[PDB]
Amino acid sequence: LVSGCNFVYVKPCRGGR
Repeated sequence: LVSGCNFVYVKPCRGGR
């Protein structure tokens, strides 16, 4: 992710995060 998925739950990241 280019966005910080650890801080903000990004849509393509939401599967794991």
